[PDB]
Amino acid sequence: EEFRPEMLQGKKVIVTGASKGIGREMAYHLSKMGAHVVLTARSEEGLQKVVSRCLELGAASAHYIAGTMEDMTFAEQFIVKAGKLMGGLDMLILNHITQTSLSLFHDDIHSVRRVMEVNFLSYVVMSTAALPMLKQSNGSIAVISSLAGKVTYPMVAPYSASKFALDGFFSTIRTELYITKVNVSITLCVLGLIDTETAMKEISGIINAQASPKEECALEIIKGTALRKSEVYYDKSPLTPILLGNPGRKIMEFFSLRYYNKDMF
Amino acid sequence: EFRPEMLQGKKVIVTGASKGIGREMAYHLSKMGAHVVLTARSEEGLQKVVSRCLELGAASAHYIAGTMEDMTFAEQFIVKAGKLMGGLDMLILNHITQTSLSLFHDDIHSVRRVMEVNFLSYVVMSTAALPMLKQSNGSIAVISSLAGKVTYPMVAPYSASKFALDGFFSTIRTELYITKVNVSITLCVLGLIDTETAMKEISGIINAQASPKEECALEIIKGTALRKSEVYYDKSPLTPILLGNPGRKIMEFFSLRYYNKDMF
Ligand SMILES: NC(=O)C1=CN([C@@H]2O[C@H](COP(=O)(O)OP(=O)(O)OC[C@H]3O[C@@H](n4cnc5c(N)ncnc54)[C@H](OP(=O)(O)O)[C@@H]3O)[C@@H](O)[C@H]2O)C=CC1
Ligand SMILES: NC(=O)C1=CN([C@@H]2O[C@H](COP(=O)(O)OP(=O)(O)OC[C@H]3O[C@@H](n4cnc5c(N)ncnc54)[C@H](OP(=O)(O)O)[C@@H]3O)[C@@H](O)[C@H]2O)C=CC1
Ligand SMILES: COc1ccccc1[C@@H]1N(c2cccc(S(C)(=O)=O)c2)C(=O)C1(C)C
Ligand SMILES: COc1ccccc1[C@@H]1N(c2cccc(S(C)(=O)=O)c2)C(=O)C1(C)C
Repeated sequence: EEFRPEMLQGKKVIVTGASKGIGREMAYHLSKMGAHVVLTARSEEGLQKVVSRCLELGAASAHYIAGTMEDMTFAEQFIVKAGKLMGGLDMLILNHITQTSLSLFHDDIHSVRRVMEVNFLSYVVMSTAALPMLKQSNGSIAVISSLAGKVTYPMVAPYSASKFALDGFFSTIRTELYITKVNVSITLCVLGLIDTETAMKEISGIINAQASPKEECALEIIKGTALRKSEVYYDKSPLTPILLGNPGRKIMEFFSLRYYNKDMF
Repeated sequence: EFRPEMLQGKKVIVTGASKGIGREMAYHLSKMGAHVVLTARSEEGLQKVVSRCLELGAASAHYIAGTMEDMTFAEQFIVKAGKLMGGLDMLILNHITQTSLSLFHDDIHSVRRVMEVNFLSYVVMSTAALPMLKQSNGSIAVISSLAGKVTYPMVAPYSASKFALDGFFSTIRTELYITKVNVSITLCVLGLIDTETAMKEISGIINAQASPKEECALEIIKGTALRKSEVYYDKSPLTPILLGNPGRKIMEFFSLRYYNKDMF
């Protein structure tokens, strides 16, 4: 199977954290493809500027709804309004995250809660809210993760916890949808260091690593989701997907389905 | 090579000790002549286990009843327990919310509770306990599952939390290592265990052979004592091979050289 940019033409897409970074790039690529987009972030001004640009680039439609995704009530209402604006939903790109600084974890419990609320819990709310619309259209979900969601790094404990949680939850949901013959895809995008202004500011003085371009990154996510792939990998090193392949877990998960009573599906 | 003499006179906290694996760990530690402090919600349940612990030969045995849904309790529990024993050598994080096998359909409040009891309370307590573990060069046993390293259906919220534990506590281990803190973190990956809860809940759904809960408890204690990074325990002998994941260990080692050494 090969990606064609006509696959997203006319499709109704939602992009979280669309005001800047990879989300903003994803917004532009979808707009060039002639899709319907509803964007979100906290910054009202930031969204307005991106929505304007999306129209110029050639979006079928384009709207913004501003708010914080630490509010679960907002997260649920956002999906419902997004769906009302576009008349349905075809793709859900859960891309947003709460701010995190690189530091050794030290007596930082209220921060951990906040990270789980924004980086993980809201993802569950929005997927749950959006699922009925994605069932109706046989749609997709883009679950944007990290290398730190598969392997561990110092000075990023709460961030990893959340992204690991995303791998646990959405990999399970994916299987359930598959074994129950529900035609909705879930994509876990494992990303290496990307040259977004927030990331580069953060790794400054601490980490000495080469970043990858944010434009090309945004495109691969959109392609990977559109082609209904289980996982997508994006990193500078070509050794990454092989070292993060984990054939044992794949073997484990396949044979494990025989333990179950098929009557449950 | 482990010897049970090690744990004689040691000061161990065991969460979720009123039944299941935690109760069997409370018994084993008692047989080895340890000082235990046990905790669960059920007060009566803890009284029965503490009495049995004293019979079995515990250096001391106490309990503190309460829910780990509450983070205030979780924190105060460690301070109170630490005072009761006058120190802390080993922390066994074991408790979990009741799990039912079901295709995901829970609202956000159900999912939040799971993460608070299964994950968030583990972080609070570990954080709270750490100064004492630093003082005694102690250990932490974080009880995970195969559901924390692999995805099975009908257990989405459960997996989420166990994955979270790995993500979080693996990190803390490395941080403790690069900062030369002699406090060990053992992640115990367990397969199906013959507890009342597990066996009743898989009934009519999963046809699989369980492993004995008494041995399970011991292998957890042996690992944490010996300061292992991970303890694998499952019926199949192909399990620790399959869940080995050498690429991760390679990744994590080499990637330390990205960091500025002056940060530590
Ligand atoms: N860039 C990198 O080095 C890598 C990134 N990734 C992943 O890629 C994704 C995007 O990262 P990146 O683009 O760099 O992050 P950025 O900081 O560049 O952008 C994140 C977006 O999220 C929004 N946001 C921040 N806080 C909230 C919140 N409270 N509620 C709703 N939206 C919020 C921001 O807008 P606003 O502040 O106005 O609300 C912003 O548009 C993340 O999920 C990350 O985990 C993975 C590996 C590495
Ligand atoms: N049994 C199995 O097949 C498997 C078990 N495991 C792991 O082993 C560990 C123990 O499992 P197991 O012994 O079977 O579980 P059990 O249900 O048998 O025991 C759980 C313990 O935690 C306590 N508990 C339950 N809810 C709460 C809560 N809300 N707040 C505080 N305490 C609570 C219970 O006491 P009370 O209700 O009175 O509070 C009980 O003592 C878990 O971490 C589990 O993930 C891993 C793989 C397989
Ligand atoms: C060389 O790779 C790394 C080394 C140490 C730590 C982190 C990273 C990268 N990185 C990352 C870095 C800074 C900010 C953010 S952000 C915008 O999601 O908050 C994410 C990640 O994720 C990684 C793991 C891909
Ligand atoms: C053959 O093993 C399995 C197959 C599919 C799914 C799950 C399991 C087991 N399971 C488990 C099952 C029921 C109750 C609980 S409990 C007491 O922690 O709530 C835990 C686990 O964990 C496993 C993975 C060890």
